Amino acid sequence: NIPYTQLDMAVVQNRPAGSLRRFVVLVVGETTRAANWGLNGYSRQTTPLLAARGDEIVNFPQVRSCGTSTAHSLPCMFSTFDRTDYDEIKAEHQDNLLDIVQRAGVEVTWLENDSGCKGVCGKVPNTDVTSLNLPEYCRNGECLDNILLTKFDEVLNKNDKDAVLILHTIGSHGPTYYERYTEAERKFTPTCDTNEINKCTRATLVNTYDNTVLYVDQFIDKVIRKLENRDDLESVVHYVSDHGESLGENGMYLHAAPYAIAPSGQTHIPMVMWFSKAFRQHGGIDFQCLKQKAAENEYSHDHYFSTVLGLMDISNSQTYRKEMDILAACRRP
Ligand SMILES: [Zn+2]
Ligand SMILES: [Zn+2]
Ligand SMILES: [Zn+2]
Repeated sequence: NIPYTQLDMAVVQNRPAGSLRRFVVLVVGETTRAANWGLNGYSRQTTPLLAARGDEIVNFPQVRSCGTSTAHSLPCMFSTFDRTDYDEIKAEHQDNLLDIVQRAGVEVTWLENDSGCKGVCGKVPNTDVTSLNLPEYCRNGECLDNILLTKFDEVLNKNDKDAVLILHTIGSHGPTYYERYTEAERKFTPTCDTNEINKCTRATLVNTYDNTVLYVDQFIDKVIRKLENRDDLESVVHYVSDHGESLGENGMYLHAAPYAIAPSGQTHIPMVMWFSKAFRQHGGIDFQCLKQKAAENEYSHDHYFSTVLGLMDISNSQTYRKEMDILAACRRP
C-alpha cells in the first residue's frame, strides 16, 4: 500500500574512450567471519591460495556487516541505506544497486546457491543452481559452491558488454558445516559431521568451520583463475561475507543475534579484492594507496553500494557517494 521510488534514472557508463571490456564478479559470502580468516592473522592458515598470491589480493582486516542474518544484510548491502538508517520496507520499495547498474547498460547476472537472493535479484537475469542436484556437488538440497563455476563461462562469454556477475555462495553456513567442503579441504580435524552440533565439542566445531573457510579460499581462487589470464579483459573480483557466526563462545551458536549486542564473531566479516593485469594498468587505481587504506581503515557493507557503482564507471548518479566508494580515495584524476 506504499509508493515505489525509481532511482538514478539518468545513469550511464562513462568508460574512457577505447576501453577494454570491464568484468566484475561480486562473490557474496555466507557466514564466514573475520576472526577465522587466514589473511587477517588467524592462527591457522585457512586462506592458503589467496595468501600465496601475496599483494595480488587486497585484504581488509576491519570490516563490519549491516546485519547478523542474511535476510537483513543482503538487502541492506545492495541498498542506498547505511546500516544506521536501513529500513526493510523503505529498501524494498526503491531501486537497488543492481537495478541501477542494469539501467546504466551493464549486463548483470545473478547466480544463486544460498537458498535465495532475498528480493535483490528478481529484476535482473538470475538463476538458482542448487536445483541442478549434481551428485558431484549436492546433497540434501544444498550444493558445494564450486557448482557455481559450471555456469560461469556462459556469463563471461555471453557478449562483449561490461558486466557484473554475482555469485551468491553458501560459504560457511551451518549447522551442516561439514557439507561445505571436500576431503581436499579437510585439514583441521577431528570434525563434527552432523547437523546436531550440540553433540560435538567446540573444538571440533571450530575445526569443521575452519575447513569451510578453506573451501571459501579455493572458491575465490578458482574464480580468479577464470579471469587472470584474460589480458583483453579488465576484471575485478570482490568478496565479502554477509555476516559472521558464533562457534560456542559464551554458549552462543549460529548467527542472527540482535545487532547491538551481537558478538564480534557475527559482525566482523572478511573482505578481499583482486584486480586483473589489464585493470591494474588501465583502471586508474593507486595500489600502494589502496593497500594502506585497506590496512588502516574500518569499512562496512555501507561501502558496498558506491564501491560497485565506481567499479563500473557509472556517471550521473545521485545515489553515488564518493566518500563511501572504497577505491575513490585512491583513484586518479
Ligand atoms: Zn508494498
Ligand atoms: Zn543463516
Ligand atoms: Zn547469511
